[PDB]
Amino acid sequence: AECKVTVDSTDQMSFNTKAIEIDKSCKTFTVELTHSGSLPKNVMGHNWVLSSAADMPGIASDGMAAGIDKNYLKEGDTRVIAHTKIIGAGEKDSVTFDVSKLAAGTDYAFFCSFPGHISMMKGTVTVK
Ligand SMILES: [Cu+2]
Repeated sequence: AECKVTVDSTDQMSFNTKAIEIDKSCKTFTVELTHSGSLPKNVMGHNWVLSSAADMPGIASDGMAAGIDKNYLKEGDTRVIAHTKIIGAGEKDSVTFDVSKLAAGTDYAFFCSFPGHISMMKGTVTVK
């Protein structure tokens, strides 16, 4: 529970947290994403994507065009540090990543890249 967090995403297009803090001693960290509700992934699907705050607009605009089978992220996009797949209600997915990819000086963010969700579904990730 030091190096893992669970974030829920809902039928009301929200994540249940706005800020995730990763302790510096973790070597790898896991984010587990759940989706309470009843709506299918092509109506209200959600993923969790991590990048520098500066790259977030570019990933989201390109991802919307990639389609649901590419999890609304451009294939092999080098700006994405880590991501889950798009999940619908009653499903779940995790992603584990190397904490030393998060370097000193830069500001990081998480968001959902499903079309239209980023206005409400985003926040900050800080290593502490
Ligand atoms: Cu979403």
